[PDB]
Amino acid sequence: ASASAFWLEVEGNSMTAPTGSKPSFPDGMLILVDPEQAVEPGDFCIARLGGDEFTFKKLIRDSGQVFLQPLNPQYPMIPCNESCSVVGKVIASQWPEETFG
Amino acid sequence: ASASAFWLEVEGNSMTAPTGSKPSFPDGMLILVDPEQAVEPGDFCIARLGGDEFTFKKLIRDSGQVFLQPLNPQYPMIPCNESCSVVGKVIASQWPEETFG
Amino acid sequence: ASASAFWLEVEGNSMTAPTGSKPSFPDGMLILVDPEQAVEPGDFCIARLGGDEFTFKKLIRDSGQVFLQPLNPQYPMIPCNESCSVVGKVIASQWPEETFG
Amino acid sequence: ASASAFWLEVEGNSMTAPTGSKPSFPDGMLILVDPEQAVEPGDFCIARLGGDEFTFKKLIRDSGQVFLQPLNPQYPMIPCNESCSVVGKVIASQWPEETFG
Repeated sequence: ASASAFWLEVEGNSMTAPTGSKPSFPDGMLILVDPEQAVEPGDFCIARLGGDEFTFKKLIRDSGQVFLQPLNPQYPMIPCNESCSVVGKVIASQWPEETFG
Repeated sequence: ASASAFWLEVEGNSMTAPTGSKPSFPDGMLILVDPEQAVEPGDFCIARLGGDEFTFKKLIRDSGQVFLQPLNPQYPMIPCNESCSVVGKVIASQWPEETFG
Repeated sequence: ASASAFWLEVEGNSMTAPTGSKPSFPDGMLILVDPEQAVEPGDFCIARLGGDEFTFKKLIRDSGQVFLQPLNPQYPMIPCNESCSVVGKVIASQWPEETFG
Repeated sequence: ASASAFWLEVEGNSMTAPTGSKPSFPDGMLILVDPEQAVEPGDFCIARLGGDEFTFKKLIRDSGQVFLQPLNPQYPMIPCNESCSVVGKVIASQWPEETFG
């Protein structure tokens, strides 16, 4: 983790995998984002979309095209082209301490 | 966390909560178990059953009895009676680093 | 594979995992069943239920109880007690040759 | 299968068909690719794209053009034009033995 890494809290159910699937990042978990670490296909990342909004997804590539893939099958895949940029690689994830008291 | 605390890998879907529920510990996650920390009602824990096997559940009380409750409604709750002992309180949970490449 | 092993064809969608999950055994695949190989928790198997009907599921154990678990979240888990018996361990699975012509 | 044929692991959900469809090649499956067997329309294959990267798709023809079609409707079809070459026909597919413990 570089000096640029920062923690974010997962929002929504787009990265919550179906029961029996892994990994899975339910709403409420914390994820560590590191801007200084490259994101390769298969890695989890934070990406910046058209409206400059941040999104937490898995970066994948198929037939030469890059997409932002959610772990929740009910959510759509997002083409990652010119208007999209990678903010950082997700390198860690844990439940906050408070979860256990 | 005491020096006796140890990490364990979650196996199975018994502690995977319904999408949207908080918290959830899907198969593959790691949990930190501290034998030296008391387990109060509502706390998560590891329990030792009569078959020298273990179970990761939430400890609850009902009708003057102790029960081990799964976060997944499809799994049955078990009475933590005589032949069942608390191993330790779960005090942390995170995805193993290998999860992120 | 012992001399007792035999092939079966997967029927139905109960062992078809959600998109993005693995393993998965869609209707139409072939599975190799070996009666002479023990089935341990976590293994795939063929079990014989009350009406003596065969079922292909994952054998699991939680809190001391055995269950037959389907990979398809929409299907129910089945308690595996006295009336249920393990026929054989599933040791291989492939698409039939005809699938590719 | 010729001596040039080789096994490859399926990566991604692009060839995972909708539940109930036949066939389907979910992430984690192995496919046997034979460079010495011609790929006819309707056959599955491996293709080499302009980015020295590969793609596992079904080869189809349309409007006098060749296309690589994914079994998962959420992934886009790609024209197999000039800069795209067929590597070999997929002639077999199975789960790796490690899948069964």
